[PDB]
Amino acid sequence: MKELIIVGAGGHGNEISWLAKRCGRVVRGFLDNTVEKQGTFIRDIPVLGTLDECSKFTDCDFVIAIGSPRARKKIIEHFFPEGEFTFATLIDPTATIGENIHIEEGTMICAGGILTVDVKLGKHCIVNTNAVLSHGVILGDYVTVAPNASISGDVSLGNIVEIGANATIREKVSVQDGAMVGMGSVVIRNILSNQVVVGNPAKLLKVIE
Amino acid sequence: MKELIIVGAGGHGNEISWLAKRCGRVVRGFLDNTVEKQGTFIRDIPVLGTLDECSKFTDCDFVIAIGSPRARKKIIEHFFPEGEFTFATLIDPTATIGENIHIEEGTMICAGGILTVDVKLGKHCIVNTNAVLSHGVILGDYVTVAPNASISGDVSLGNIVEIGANATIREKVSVQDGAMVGMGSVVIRNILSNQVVVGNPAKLLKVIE
Amino acid sequence: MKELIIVGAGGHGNEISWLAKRCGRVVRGFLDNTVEKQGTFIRDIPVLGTLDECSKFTDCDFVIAIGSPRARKKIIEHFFPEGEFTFATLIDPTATIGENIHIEEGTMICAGGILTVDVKLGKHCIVNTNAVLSHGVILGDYVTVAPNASISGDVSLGNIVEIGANATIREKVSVQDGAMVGMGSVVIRNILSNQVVVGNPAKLLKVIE
Ligand SMILES: Cc1cn([C@H]2C[C@H](O)[C@@H](COP(=O)(O)OP(=O)(O)O[C@H]3O[C@H](C)[C@@H](N)[C@H](O)[C@H]3O)O2)c(=O)[nH]c1=O
Ligand SMILES: Cc1cn([C@H]2C[C@H](O)[C@@H](COP(=O)(O)OP(=O)(O)O[C@H]3O[C@H](C)[C@@H](N)[C@H](O)[C@H]3O)O2)c(=O)[nH]c1=O
Ligand SMILES: Cc1cn([C@H]2C[C@H](O)[C@@H](COP(=O)(O)OP(=O)(O)O[C@H]3O[C@H](C)[C@@H](N)[C@H](O)[C@H]3O)O2)c(=O)[nH]c1=O
Ligand code: NA
Ligand code: NA
Repeated sequence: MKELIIVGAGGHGNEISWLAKRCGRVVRGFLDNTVEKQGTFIRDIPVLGTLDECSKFTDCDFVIAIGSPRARKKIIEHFFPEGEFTFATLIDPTATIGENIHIEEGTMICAGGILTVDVKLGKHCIVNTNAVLSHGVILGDYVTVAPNASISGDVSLGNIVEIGANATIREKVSVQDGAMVGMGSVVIRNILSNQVVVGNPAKLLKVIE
Repeated sequence: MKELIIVGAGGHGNEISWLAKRCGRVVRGFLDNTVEKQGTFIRDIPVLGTLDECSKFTDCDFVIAIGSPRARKKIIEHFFPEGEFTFATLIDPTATIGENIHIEEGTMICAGGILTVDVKLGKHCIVNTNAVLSHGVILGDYVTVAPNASISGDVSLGNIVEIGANATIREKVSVQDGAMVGMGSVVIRNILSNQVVVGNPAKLLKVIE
Repeated sequence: MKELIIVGAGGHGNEISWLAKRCGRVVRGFLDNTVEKQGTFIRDIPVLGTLDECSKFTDCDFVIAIGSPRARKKIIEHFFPEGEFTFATLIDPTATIGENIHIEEGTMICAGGILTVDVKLGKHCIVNTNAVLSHGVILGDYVTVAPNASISGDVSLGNIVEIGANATIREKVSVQDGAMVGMGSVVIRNILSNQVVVGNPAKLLKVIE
């Protein structure tokens, strides 16, 4: 396999370097814009430079190990023009990937995650630790599912959606592009574009855009 | 082992055909009453006919792969007279079954489920994806536990109880026959027969019968 | 390895004797102060006597298999003077222990638990069934994390903290010594010493001391 460059040397890049190692990948290093992180390491893996150095590593696969959906879209659209770069798909050895699971490139499926049957993910998705996607779930591009999220059958998550940790989504709910479900929310109604919903039962807090 | 007939070719029958395959079972097909599903398939497994065709497959094990507790009881009582048919017990290879676990026939224990010690399940139970039943939990017949439910020590769930996804039940709580706990509920008090409770903390919504 | 003495022959001692067996340990027996439990067994393992008999088993490792943080501290401080006894560290074979995980003695990591990277636990901690501790989480001494708890990145749990089942803690939250988070709580703010918080969103209920 190609060596891997991890974009983002924060909390998620920390866990994704761990994921990559468990997947048998060689991680060349991180790219990160943080001044203070230049010349630093996570567990023997160096921060190589800033994101505009990505063109020096076209031989590598990339992954954008940043939780914020909009951050991953912003980075892909600025630094990663269509067809110039390749992206890894990282699936933890302890994740369960069932039948007729379709996952597009750049996606991270973390330890203990379960995708049962007929689940479709777009590009640069995250399914974090111990989250569950039941039958017929569809994710767009740049979706973040946090640890322990409970995504019931036939839920649709649009592009740049974020589902917070240990939230629960009723079967057949649709969540439109750019929405955010707060950690622990219990969602029993469809969510409209860019809405932030929180609580039990989930209620509209604000729009994020 | 006997070949398997799955009653119900919906979302749960989809996941239970997956479970059966992972358990090394040969699935003969589904029975389903849906007109539009006659002559259809899930992943090479045909819908063979309607439920009244069950008498043509007495050579097979059956499982009732329908989430609603009352649906499974209704189907067993109409179509499956005592002692005429055999039922499979399906335990995902990634489920954890500990010590002194007693599971009666027709039960489905799904991927990532954990039953620790001294857990007793009656007939035709479901313990769905990544749910946990702690020490001394007792389930009656036709109990449905949804994905990620958190059933603490010494909880008692009566017959035809349903616990919604990622709900949490305090230790030593009793839930009487036919009750329903909504998804995400946090249950800290005993629940009476046929009560529907929802929320954090769970409150009585209505009676289901 | 040394044989093991389990202090506490209740629900948690039941599950920890199971854990010990799965870890390939020989359990000599339980110590328990309950009159009615003298001469009793859990799955072939006897209650040997009361806690003041611990000095007859200095050849053994001990574990304090009692959920209440304050109970474990009380027992260690009364019966287990510094340097007289050794404590087991029990990690279920199905727990995931990642990289740069530091766990001090007496700790129990239960089935399906996940500790990702840079997690630090003090002495006599519990991480129960299917709980998740994300990057940079720090636990003090005598912390109890209940089943399915969702402890996000960089959370700090002080000494004698208890996090209830399937609760969710926002990243970078600090919980000071002796606090309690109720089952199912959704914690988005720092918690002060000995505070009990419950609900979604978590609110102060009372002080425990
Ligand atoms: C948006 C953006 C970010 N970065 C860098 C800055 C930081 O070093 C890094 C982001 O690190 P961070 O720790 O602030 O955030 P993340 O690594 O995304 O972590 C977040 O999501 C995870 C899923 C959670 N587990 C964490 O608790 C949460 O803080 O990415 C860039 O280099 N360029 C960018 O354009
Ligand atoms: C009650 C009843 C049902 N059926 C058939 C009709 C349908 O094709 C099938 C039921 O399919 P369905 O998708 O409507 O429902 P289920 O397959 O039970 O799925 C439900 O529970 C699961 C645990 C959840 N994961 C799903 O999100 C939820 O929709 O069973 C029969 O053939 N006869 C019956 O008597
Ligand atoms: C405080 C104290 C207790 N004990 C004994 C008495 C009991 O037999 C035993 C405690 O048993 P118990 O069942 O009351 O409690 P625990 O074994 O701690 O169980 C509790 O925490 C677990 C994590 C949960 N899964 C259970 O649902 C919850 O009840 O310890 C002693 O022998 N000495 C002590 O000083
Ligand atoms: Na799990
Ligand atoms: Na949960």
